[PDB]
Amino acid sequence: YTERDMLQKAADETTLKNVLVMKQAWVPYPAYTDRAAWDSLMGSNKQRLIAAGEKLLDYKWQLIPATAYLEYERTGNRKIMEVPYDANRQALNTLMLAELAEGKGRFIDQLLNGAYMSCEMNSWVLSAHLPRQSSKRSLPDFREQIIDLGSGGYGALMAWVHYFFRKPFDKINPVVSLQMRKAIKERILDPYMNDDDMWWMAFNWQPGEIINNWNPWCNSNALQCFLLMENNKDRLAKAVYRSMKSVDKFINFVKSDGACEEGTSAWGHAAGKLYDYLQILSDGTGGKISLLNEPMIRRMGEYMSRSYVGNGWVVNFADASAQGGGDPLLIYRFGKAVNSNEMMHFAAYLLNGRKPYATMGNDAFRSLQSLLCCNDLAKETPKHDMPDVTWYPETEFCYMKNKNGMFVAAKGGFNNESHNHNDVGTFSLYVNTIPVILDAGVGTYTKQTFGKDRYTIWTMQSNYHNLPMINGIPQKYGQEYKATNTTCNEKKRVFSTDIAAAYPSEAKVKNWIRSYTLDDRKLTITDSYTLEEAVAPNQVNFMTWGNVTFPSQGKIQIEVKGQKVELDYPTLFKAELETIQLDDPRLSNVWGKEIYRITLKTNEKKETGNYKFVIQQI
Amino acid sequence: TERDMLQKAADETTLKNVLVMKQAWVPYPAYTDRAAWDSLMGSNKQRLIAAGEKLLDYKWQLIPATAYLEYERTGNRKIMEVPYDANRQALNTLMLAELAEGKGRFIDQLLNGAYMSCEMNSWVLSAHLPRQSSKRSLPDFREQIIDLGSGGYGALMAWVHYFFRKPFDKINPVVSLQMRKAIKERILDPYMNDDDMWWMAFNWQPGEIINNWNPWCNSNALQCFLLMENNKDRLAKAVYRSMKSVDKFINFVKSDGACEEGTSAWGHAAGKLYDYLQILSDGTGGKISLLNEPMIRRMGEYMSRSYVGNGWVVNFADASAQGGGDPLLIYRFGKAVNSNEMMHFAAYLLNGRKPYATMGNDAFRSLQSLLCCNDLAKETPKHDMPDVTWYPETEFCYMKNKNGMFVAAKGGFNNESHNHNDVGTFSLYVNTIPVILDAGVIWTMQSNYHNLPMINGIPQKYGQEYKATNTTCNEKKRVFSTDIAAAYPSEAKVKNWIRSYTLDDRKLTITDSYTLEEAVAPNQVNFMTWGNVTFPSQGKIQIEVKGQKVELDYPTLFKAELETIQLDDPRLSNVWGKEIYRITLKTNEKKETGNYKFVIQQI
Ligand SMILES: CC(=O)N[C@@H]1[C@@H](O[C@@H]2O[C@H](C(=O)O)[C@@H](O[C@@H]3O[C@H](CO)[C@@H](O)[C@H](O)[C@H]3NC(C)=O)[C@H](O)[C@H]2O)[C@H](O)[C@@H](CO)O[C@H]1O
Ligand SMILES: CC(=O)N[C@@H]1[C@@H](O[C@@H]2O[C@H](C(=O)O)[C@@H](O[C@@H]3O[C@H](CO)[C@@H](O)[C@H](O)[C@H]3NC(C)=O)[C@H](O)[C@H]2O)[C@H](O)[C@@H](CO)O[C@H]1O
Ligand SMILES: [Zn+2]
Ligand SMILES: [Zn+2]
Repeated sequence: YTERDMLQKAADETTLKNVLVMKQAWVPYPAYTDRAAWDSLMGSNKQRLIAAGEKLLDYKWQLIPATAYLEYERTGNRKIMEVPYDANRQALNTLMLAELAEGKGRFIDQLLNGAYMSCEMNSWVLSAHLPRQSSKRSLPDFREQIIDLGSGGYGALMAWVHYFFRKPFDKINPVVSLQMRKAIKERILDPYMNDDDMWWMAFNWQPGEIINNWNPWCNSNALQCFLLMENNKDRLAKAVYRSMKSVDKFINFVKSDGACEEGTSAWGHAAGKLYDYLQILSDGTGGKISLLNEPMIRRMGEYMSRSYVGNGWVVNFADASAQGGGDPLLIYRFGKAVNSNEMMHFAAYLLNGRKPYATMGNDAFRSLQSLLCCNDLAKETPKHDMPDVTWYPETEFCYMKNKNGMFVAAKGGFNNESHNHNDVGTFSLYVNTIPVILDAGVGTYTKQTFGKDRYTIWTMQSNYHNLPMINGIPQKYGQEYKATNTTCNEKKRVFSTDIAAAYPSEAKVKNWIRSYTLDDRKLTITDSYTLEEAVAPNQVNFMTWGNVTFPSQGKIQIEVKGQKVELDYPTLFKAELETIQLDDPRLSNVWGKEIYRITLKTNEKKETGNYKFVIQQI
Repeated sequence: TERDMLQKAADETTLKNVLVMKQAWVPYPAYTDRAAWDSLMGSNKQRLIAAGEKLLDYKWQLIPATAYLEYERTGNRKIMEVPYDANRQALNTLMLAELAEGKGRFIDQLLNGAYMSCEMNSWVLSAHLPRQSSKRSLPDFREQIIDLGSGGYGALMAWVHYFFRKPFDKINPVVSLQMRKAIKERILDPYMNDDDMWWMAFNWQPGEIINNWNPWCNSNALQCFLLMENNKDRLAKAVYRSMKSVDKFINFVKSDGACEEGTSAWGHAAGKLYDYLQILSDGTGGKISLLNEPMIRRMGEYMSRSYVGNGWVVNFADASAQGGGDPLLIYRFGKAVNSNEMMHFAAYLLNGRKPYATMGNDAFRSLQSLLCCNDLAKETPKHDMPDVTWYPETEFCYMKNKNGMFVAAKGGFNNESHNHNDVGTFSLYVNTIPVILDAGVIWTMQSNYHNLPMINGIPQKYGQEYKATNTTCNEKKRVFSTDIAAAYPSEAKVKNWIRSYTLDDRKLTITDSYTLEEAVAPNQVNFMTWGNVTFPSQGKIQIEVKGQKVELDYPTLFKAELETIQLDDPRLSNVWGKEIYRITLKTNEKKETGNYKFVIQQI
């Protein structure tokens, strides 16, 4: 945690008040009545959105019964409540887009229905999140509102519906818009202003506690609501400045190098929601309060590009899937905002030759913003170019590639990272995007997943990462079990780190240097060690999949998904192949039926020594 | 008439001394007393459980804003009322099922229904919401009024709260809390704070209507107060308010007890006055009770007297010739006012079926039906009643003989409730079957299509002052007589026209005796009938219908013709079938003074 306070340094409440844009004059979309401008903006989205709206003309708004909320306490079931809720929010979002597209009033009745139904609900908070209320129950309490992920998005959607359709709504019956204003005030504006203690706001934050994607996600939704619904400038400045102080906590907490250490699967709602917040803040201040030019924000956006190997494969240190992806439209908008050509070309690449269409779902801001970017994203040339080395020195992630299709990810770090695996010093090797030396990634949660016994799960253990068992001992969990002297020579493509301190006293190791050198054709892996005492033989493990063969002593071949490599290992080792049948669908959906651990074992025992391994395409 | 019977029975102070607090007046066993519920329920138990089981997966129906808006757009009420009524019925059924079973199986659905109900902005019907300040058909969260629906919804919610607060609170206490707030905001507060709801009849003046809304809404509000208001001073004030309001209704209806709207309104007019008085009695430990007042007994007995048989009822004004009643209600009302006639009549209406719990959406009637079942099941069925019933202010007269003829006749005035221009008309039934009929619920409103003359060829005119004079009934002779002359306009040029009905053991004699100012155009006399109508000879008409056979003898100066009336309106064709007839009697004769005799007998 670093006190950068970038937003507070850019403006105080007095500065803010002088630059806030009132009366929603900041809104970038045409007036609902401006049919020609909607037709130009919409392009080929028009007919698609209209057709999606037509499918909802007889949509029956779904009631959520008390028992669906109660079921969270009874069994932990979330989906019983979330499925009808999300169906409603998606319908309302789609109807908004359809009515903007067509402008004939055909969807207005259903928009009005959705809005009115939404006001009658006691709360927009998810059943799993309601237990943070005073009563600690999973059922709404009509006397109290909190804000969660769902309710903020629900609120923002309602605010946009209100903004676009207030006039046709009031023609039908002005009480609808009136109740919408009341609902948004009670469920977003007031709780946001009056309750300093919502955990995601991080006003009470201290070391040890978590700040995560909830912070920019909830702040960006609240910010939209205020900018759309709060017409008192004094009240608006106070709310906006509060949001700036809150989001500063998030910016202060993440690393300046821009690596999202949970991995790419959170990126869209972490860095991507920080982007949304900053765009919204910029729009609301006529561009005068903008961090979109800050290099750290660009690095946070570019992490999604650098970490995306290809064909759905992503770098997956820690408890993260080896499969991933992104919203190309979001990535494009983020890229353009921070002037990252790399991100803009990457977004075009991720389209996979699809034409960009409006983002549907239930996120009103991203749906509307997707309309603005489509035409430009459509013209963008697809390319996934990046430097041969990306070095995140604080997070200690290192990506290194060559022009013949090898991509190596390596890490230093410490065994108390977010979603930690005991993996200090590990590497992953991809060949033409295909994992060849892999990192197994994320399994289904069990009771053992959190707490002592986390490290009894094989996916979390150094034993099942691309690492040694020093004197036969694996790495230990803990903040102080860490890399030392981690370096990256960007020009030579050499990553090096001393992993000795990631192992417990029983490992009896003074130093162990693990280094990776990538040349134009091969990856050289070296170990260089000094032990206090030679207790037991070292073991070295590699994780892989596909078709594994052993043509001769010192040689392994791996053939997987059209790629083929040879791994040369010291002949002092006896190589065995362990089959890991994958019962857990979260794993088998990525890797198929089984993966392998290659074990390299020896009878040797010495206080010093070194190993070289070489991997090349064949 | 200022009877003010409730205000005479107590003021606010004496009421406060006899009010029963803490719901100790409730006549039903505690939810947790399984054995007492099993005894009370009897054979209702298995049936109510099965009805609950059918609702275990019932999806509570949302009412969209457009359903309320549709009332303004097109006048459509059912688009809103059908899901609303389905919800209310489900909730009432689930209550009864859970009382019946007591295993907790229906509690989750009861809780769901109650919670859903609190989330609705209003319990008022779309057709009734336009009496709010804004005059719109959509709920406005800023204001609550009370209508028929909302009062019943409120009372149901109050009973659900009363029976199931403890198991609800075990699950989550916020449900019962919100129910208490909802009933306070939608029933208790508006009732006390708004003097201007039309049905309350505070500030009534001549010309305005007080109808079934008054006792119906007051009975529902009264239940909510008795169940939900535990402050004694607040309770007394609300209950006394209800007494003043219902006095307005009691003051407005005729003391003879006839419901001029007919047997179909009876259940929610007189029947809701009964409900109110039962509830008030129960809530004051029997100390404030009008159930012993003769007028209340007469109001109850109207339902028995007006029911001819086999679904056929007397149907003056805009009312159906087919009707009936809730036997369980009739029994309870009868027992409360000590009407042996009503009790036996209720058992008769069962038609040999066993009485079961009343379902629907009226919690009070459902619960009360459970109390009376075993007793009604032991009741012996009979429909006995006097040969003559005479309602002298309403001017309705029923007369029967031992050979199965039943005649209904009326005086009145052409501005009665749901008026037909029918001053002086009659209806004849034979072994319960209509033979000279009143078409019921526009040609159906015209004297032209009632059993009446067209004087100098002119029909009756609509209006308050178009009325009978000198209406008499000789109860012993079975003679009804009235002068209908003033029900006709000036151009009818009639000084007097006496229409009289004499029923003896064998025949109905109908007479017309008239004096005209001037003979302008021939009189015409009409009769309405159905079935198989023939004309065997001059002066004779034969009517054969549903197994009955009569002859109508008429003066030979008339030429009789049969006019077919095709009934395309299903509300009429579902009663009478595809067509009915008007017999017209026409003549060339014209005289200033004359008389006609008509005789109807079975052959
Ligand atoms: C129940 C609870 O409070 N859990 C806390 C954690 O929050 C969870 O974070 C998830 C996340 O951001 O991945 C949330 O998942 C996301 O939910 C939204 C709204 O329904 C949806 O749009 C996304 O698709 C979805 N993403 C998924 C599943 O990947 C989840 O709602 C939420 O409960 C919280 O992060 C941690 C902080 O330490 O504490 C838990 O107690
Ligand atoms: C629209 C309006 O305000 N109409 C006023 C009349 O009220 C109607 O009275 C009807 C009645 O008492 O018969 C009501 O019908 C009954 O409605 C209840 C509740 O929903 C239902 O349980 C009954 O079964 C039903 N009866 C039927 C169908 O026969 C109706 O809801 C109500 O609108 C009012 O009496 C007159 C008096 O002058 O004024 C009208 O404006
Ligand atoms: Zn791992
Ligand atoms: Zn009639």
